Amino acid sequence: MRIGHGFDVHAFGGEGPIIIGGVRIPYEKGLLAHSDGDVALHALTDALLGAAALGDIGKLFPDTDPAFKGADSRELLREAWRRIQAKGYTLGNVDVTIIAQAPKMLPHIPQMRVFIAEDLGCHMDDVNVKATTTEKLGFTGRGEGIACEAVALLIK
Amino acid sequence: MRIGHGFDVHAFGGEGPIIIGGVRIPYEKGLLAHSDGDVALHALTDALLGAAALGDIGKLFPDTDPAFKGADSRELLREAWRRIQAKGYTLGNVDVTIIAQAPKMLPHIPQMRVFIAEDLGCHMDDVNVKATTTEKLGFTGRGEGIACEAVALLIK
Amino acid sequence: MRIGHGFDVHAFGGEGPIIIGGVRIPYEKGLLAHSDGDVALHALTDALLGAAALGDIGKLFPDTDPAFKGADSRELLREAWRRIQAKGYTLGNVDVTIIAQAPKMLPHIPQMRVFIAEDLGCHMDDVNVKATTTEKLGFTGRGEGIACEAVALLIK
Ligand SMILES: Nc1ccn([C@@H]2O[C@H](COP(=O)(O)O)[C@@H](O)[C@H]2O)c(=O)n1
Ligand SMILES: Nc1ccn([C@@H]2O[C@H](COP(=O)(O)O)[C@@H](O)[C@H]2O)c(=O)n1
Ligand SMILES: Nc1ccn([C@@H]2O[C@H](COP(=O)(O)O)[C@@H](O)[C@H]2O)c(=O)n1
Ligand SMILES: C[C@@]1(CO)OP(=O)(O)OP(=O)(O)OC[C@H]1O
Ligand SMILES: C[C@@]1(CO)OP(=O)(O)OP(=O)(O)OC[C@H]1O
Ligand SMILES: C[C@@]1(CO)OP(=O)(O)OP(=O)(O)OC[C@H]1O
Ligand SMILES: [Mn+2]
Ligand SMILES: [Mn+2]
Ligand SMILES: [Mn+2]
Repeated sequence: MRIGHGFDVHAFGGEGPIIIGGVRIPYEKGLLAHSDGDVALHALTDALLGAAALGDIGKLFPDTDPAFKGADSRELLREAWRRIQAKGYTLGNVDVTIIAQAPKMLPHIPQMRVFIAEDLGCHMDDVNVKATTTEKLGFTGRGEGIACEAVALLIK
Repeated sequence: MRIGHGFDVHAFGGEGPIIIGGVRIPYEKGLLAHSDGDVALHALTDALLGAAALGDIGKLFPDTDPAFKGADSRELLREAWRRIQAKGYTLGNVDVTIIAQAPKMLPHIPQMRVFIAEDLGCHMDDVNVKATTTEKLGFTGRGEGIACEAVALLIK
Repeated sequence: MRIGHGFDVHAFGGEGPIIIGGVRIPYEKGLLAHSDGDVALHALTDALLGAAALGDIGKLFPDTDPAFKGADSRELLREAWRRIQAKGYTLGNVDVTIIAQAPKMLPHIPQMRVFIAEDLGCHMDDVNVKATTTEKLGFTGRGEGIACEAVALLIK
């Protein structure tokens, strides 16, 4: 009986590789972020965290209080999940939506699903990921950055 | 126990008429798309499809594999729905949110609801549609395109 | 068994103070709107209203039909809620997501939660609020306006 929503973006810049949903995808530009700018996992975390009312992943700091920072989005997701289960919550299902003009996400979706399903400890049927463009409109339309929205559903 | 989320946009261009939620709305510009750029139904489909974990409407191709393409958003929605029920899923409720500076959506909402309620086979009380502008900000603020977000809830 | 989604934005302009989630936050610019441009509550209302299928807060008019207009977002939220309960609906949980480059929302979240929890009559554990930026991208990236997304979950 708990719904959750997350949103997140990151601007392009830097050298090559970008990481999304935990997968390393080839691309001319890279993603600027304090950590691996995995917008997919950040949005997913915020969603999960939002449903359990623990307030975004930002509560997990950019203060790098000797514990969390210097850690990829995957570790933060597992950590946040560990705290959510602590409040006796169990995963119902999650849906992620990546918004980018490029690169093509479709081929990497399955592997993303494998990762998320591992970190949240569940089967892949409980996690869905899709991608969409903004038809060359917006900061996404241009290759300025990538955005991602995620909804989550937890059970008690 | 299944939540779903969808997002979708389309840029303006072309002659007159635009189609949204299945309704033909008068407007100076038109919507550029491979098929009738019905952002409302596409977002709705992705949402429904996301909850049943079948990965966006794009999995239904733009490869036009002799079967699906040359078909309006309404047919795709009914098809996707047919496949979702196949996995023993039944509709709970859906909410659509259209983001456009113009034209005015409010008057066409009721008819949109009729269409969606037909295609998904349910009563109108299980489908809600609303509209909002971006106060002349963004590619939506300008008359560059229309975007739409949709959430869905399926039951087993 | 009812999900709901809301979205809303407002452009900057005017003198000082902005109101978000019912809290008065210090800021160089202000928010242009027919009423206190509380994007957080508007998105929240639309969400709640969407789940009960009553079609956005705009159905509550900008026609100022002697009843509603000249009223802050807080009164509209309580009113909309009063009508939702009328249809025998009860609150399950809600999650809000504020998208702004500035000002910093994090410190005001707790108080926002207090307000929402009062207006909807429930405990704070049933209401979550978070904030995020667009890394200086988009009309939000620039200080052009503030946007906000909200999901809601109602029970019968
Ligand atoms: N307007 C904003 C935007 C983001 N934030 C906060 O800063 C943190 C990280 O924001 P970003 O994800 O945008 O970098 C979060 O904890 C969030 O609550 C804020 O307090 N006010
Ligand atoms: N960055 C992106 C954006 C869209 N896509 C894919 O292309 C298809 C259609 O995208 P559009 O709706 O943006 O036209 C979808 O199946 C989607 O998964 C992608 O693989 N990578
Ligand atoms: N394209 C649009 C955008 C908003 N609207 C309507 O106008 C009202 C308020 O819109 P804003 O929140 O964007 O100011 C709502 O009731 C909404 O349904 C519309 O009818 N068509
Ligand atoms: C650790 C954080 C904050 O520094 O990494 P970030 O790269 O900056 O990404 P962010 O979008 O800001 O989301 C919050 C955190 O993941
Ligand atoms: C058939 C598709 C893909 O060609 O039609 P499109 O018009 O292109 O619209 P789209 O947003 O890309 O959503 C996917 C499909 O509906
Ligand atoms: C009363 C309304 C409509 O005038 O106030 P607004 O300030 O204009 O804000 P809005 O975004 O348009 O949301 C609808 C209503 O809250
Ligand atoms: Mn991020
Ligand atoms: Mn589309
Ligand atoms: Mn508003």
